Amino acid sequence: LPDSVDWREKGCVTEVKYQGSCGACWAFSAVGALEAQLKLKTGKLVSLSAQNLVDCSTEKYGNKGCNGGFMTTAFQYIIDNKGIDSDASYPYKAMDQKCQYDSKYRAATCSKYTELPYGREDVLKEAVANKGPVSVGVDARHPSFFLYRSGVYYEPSCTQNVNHGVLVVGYGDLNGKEYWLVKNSWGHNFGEEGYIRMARNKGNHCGIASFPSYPEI
Ligand SMILES: CN1CCC(C#N)(NC(=O)[C@H](CC2CCCCC2)NC(=O)N2CCOCC2)CC1
Repeated sequence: LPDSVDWREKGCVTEVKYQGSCGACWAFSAVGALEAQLKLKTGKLVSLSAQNLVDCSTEKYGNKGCNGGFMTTAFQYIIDNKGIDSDASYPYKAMDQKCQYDSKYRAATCSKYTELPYGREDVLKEAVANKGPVSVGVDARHPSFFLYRSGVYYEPSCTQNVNHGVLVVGYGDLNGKEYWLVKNSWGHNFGEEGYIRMARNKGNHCGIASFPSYPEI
């Protein structure tokens, strides 16, 4: 496997989004993963509608809109729905709204999704290198997470009790510290222009490899 990977260099990652006061991290994680696959398949980079997931992938998928959701069930909704609209056609409002999906605005489809084995960072590395960005959950509740600015994030108080859905778009090594390149959805003001490098191969730090999954088209 390559020593390092960064899907941004392959034009497979869209601009960092700002979820605001709506707990839609799961939706942004899911669309980010599908966006890479869409780019890989069609050659076109297109932001997908996180709002579409918030408003439509709901109760039936065990999701709660602005109150939380799952990337895997969001993927299944896209499969069941036979599509997901573009962000431009169905903009993000950081609120729970009535489902307004319209296939006339469909920008991607999903045929299946895969959940990686729990806590295996080597398997996660293989997937990020060979398949594309991977949706994951991390423990982002520690004060240090919000204040991250640079370097490689390592928090002794971190746990494998994850609460925040984000996207791994790469991995590598910085000054002797291996890391996972993570795309957050708290806008460009957070961390390194919206990204955070989180410790890799450090005992599944913050649960980053606890619940990984990626869709396919
Ligand atoms: C509790 N609050 C809700 C929104 C948030 C995001 N944004 N997190 C979530 O949506 C997380 C993401 C999930 C990804 C997969 C591994 C486990 C975590 N989910 C989540 O909080 N719920 C609670 C409601 O029932 C559905 C799941 C931040 C924390």
